[PDB]
Amino acid sequence: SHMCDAFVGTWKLVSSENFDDYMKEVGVGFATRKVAGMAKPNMIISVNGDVITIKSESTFKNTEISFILGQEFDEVTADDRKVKSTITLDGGVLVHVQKWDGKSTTIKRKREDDKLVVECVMKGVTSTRVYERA
Ligand SMILES: Clc1ccc2nc(N3CCCCC3)c(-c3nnn[nH]3)c(-c3ccccc3)c2c1
Repeated sequence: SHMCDAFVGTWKLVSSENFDDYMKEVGVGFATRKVAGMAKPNMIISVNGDVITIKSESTFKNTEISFILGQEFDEVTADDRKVKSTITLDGGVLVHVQKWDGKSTTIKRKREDDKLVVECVMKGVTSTRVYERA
């Protein structure tokens, strides 16, 4: 009931920092990094009962995940990794862990002022992506 109210909406990328390095750390190859790094995706978040859906729509790739908090699921990432993901709420932050091939990355989505701030970490490399209402 009302868990993710402040996340619901259509969010357009307005700034990105260190995403190319993050992608390199994750194992994305050169051509994909270049093309993905140009894109300005829309992240569309909705809730129906306990089910949260997060879609990303872009010129490069479109992605979609639906999930229940705390319940592991299969995910195909934009770079075509086949991962096992779990998303929880921790102190009002959506925390998304992706596991594949013995590796792990954590993605946090936070509401800060009128923005949605997304921090992606792979080992020592952190990237920040800022999205505003579309
Ligand atoms: Cl190659 C590659 C590798 C990993 C990626 N992870 C992303 N996420 C950042 C937002 C939180 C979830 C993770 C995103 C993304 N999704 N929505 N906005 N950026 C992309 C991506 C998708 C479409 C167009 C450009 C970039 C992406 C691309």
